[PDB]
Amino acid sequence: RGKLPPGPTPLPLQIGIKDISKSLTNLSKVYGPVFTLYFGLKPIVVLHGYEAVKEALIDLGEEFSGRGIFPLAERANRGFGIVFSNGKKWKEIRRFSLMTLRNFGMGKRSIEDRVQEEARCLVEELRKTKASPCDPTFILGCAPCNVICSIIFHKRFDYKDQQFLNLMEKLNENIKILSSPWIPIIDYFPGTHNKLLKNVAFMKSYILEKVKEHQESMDMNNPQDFIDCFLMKMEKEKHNQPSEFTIESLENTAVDLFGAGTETTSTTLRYALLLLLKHPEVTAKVQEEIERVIGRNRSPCMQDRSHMPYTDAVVHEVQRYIDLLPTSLPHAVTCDIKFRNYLIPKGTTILISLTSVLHDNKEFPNPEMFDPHHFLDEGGNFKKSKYFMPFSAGKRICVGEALAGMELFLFLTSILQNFNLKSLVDPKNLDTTPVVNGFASVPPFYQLCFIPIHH
Ligand code: HEM
Ligand SMILES: C[C@H](C(=O)O)c1ccc(-c2ccccc2)c(F)c1
Repeated sequence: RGKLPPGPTPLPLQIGIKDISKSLTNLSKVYGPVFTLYFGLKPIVVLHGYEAVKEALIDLGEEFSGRGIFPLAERANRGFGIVFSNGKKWKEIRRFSLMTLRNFGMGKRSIEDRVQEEARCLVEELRKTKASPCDPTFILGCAPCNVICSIIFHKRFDYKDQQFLNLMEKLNENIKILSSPWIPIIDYFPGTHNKLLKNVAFMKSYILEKVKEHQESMDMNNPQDFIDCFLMKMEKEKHNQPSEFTIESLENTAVDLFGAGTETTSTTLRYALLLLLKHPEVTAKVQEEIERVIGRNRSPCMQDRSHMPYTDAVVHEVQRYIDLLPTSLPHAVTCDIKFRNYLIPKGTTILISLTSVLHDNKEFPNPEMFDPHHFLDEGGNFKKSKYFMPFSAGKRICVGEALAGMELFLFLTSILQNFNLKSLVDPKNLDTTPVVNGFASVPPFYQLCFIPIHH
């Protein structure tokens, strides 16, 4: 009936995602690019190497577009948003969300507009540290969060506003819980499964409040944010019950956007500054390029990227090098499907090795080294690659891809346009080793001084 790929016999201190990825790569050398692992009677089919990831996620896109159940089901019922939903519900909600994020049905103000404003605020906030040692963790967190608040409720907060601090506190808690290391089984239980449930309840409740206020002034000719756009969809979906668009669904999708769009961006920003401190020659050329293409008066805009190949290679290289989500989020096949000499049954969990693609040693010689030239051709031009999959690939590719690319490019250039980065430790001694984490490559702690730029 099914015939899964071969693998090690069943069941294969604190172990992180990077350790797991390393294990998966070692296993691919034994069993090949496609293999099965079992954790109990639970089989997980692993895809390793670009060719197998492409053939599955891209060439059989639909069949591999399902979401893998995960280490639990969340009776909070997370399955009504985008991240953990499946089927028809996922299909319509993901589509709606993609298009709204691409400026459709959200008013005339652009997404870039919002990101440029936050960029300006991020710079002002960084000026407030008065060039004294700073751990940028918090400030780099507020920026991405505020862009999602602006897109979802049409509101951005001061980084000192309690409401805003509360949302981030809850998000950080859930993220730290969901990404705890393993030791067989996850590692969290103490008093946690309930904090996850409660914090989510709190967040949904906070959003529902905003939803209630939007319903008061809802106007079919004036949506200006994600909530208006969603409420206008429900409107058009009435007389066609049961719709996938409901208040429960709007709040869960809103919660997904916050969770998926805050920490990933924030961690990549923090990792980028750390790689910039570590490689002062790279930073200097980014600053040179910023200086000659944009100058220091006007704010950076997305059109500048095509004229700044070194900086574009640097942003790509940060994402490629750090391998933020080594195994993406788990997938599942949507029906029984023949894949090479195998027969995978509907619902089988599929684990993708993004590390195996981002760190392919033939596409990116010396893949373990940080090097902007992994994205530069032999003439120094920007070189795009089919192996650049930090956002994954296929039908489940990060719905926030465009938004995240804008945040990384605009925030990084804004920061480098206004400040020189000064590391306390001598770069040569600066340790860039990732801290153990269950789902993500996270950078170690560091501080730096944001010194108003000078020459
Ligand atoms: C540097 C930043 C980011 C990176 C590297 C990143 C990466 C990813 C990856 C690897 C996935 C899993 C894809 C899969 O299942 O195969 C994903 C999912 C997703 N991301 Fe992002 N992401 C980032 C930021 C964003 C932003 C800014 C948003 C907000 C709009 C966002 C929203 C989501 C959502 C909602 C999902 C789930 C999509 C689905 O299941 O269909 N992400 N992201
Ligand atoms: C807050 C919410 C939750 O279910 O707890 C939630 C929402 C989205 C993410 C998420 C994180 C990184 C990539 C894709 C999704 C997440 F880790 C947590």
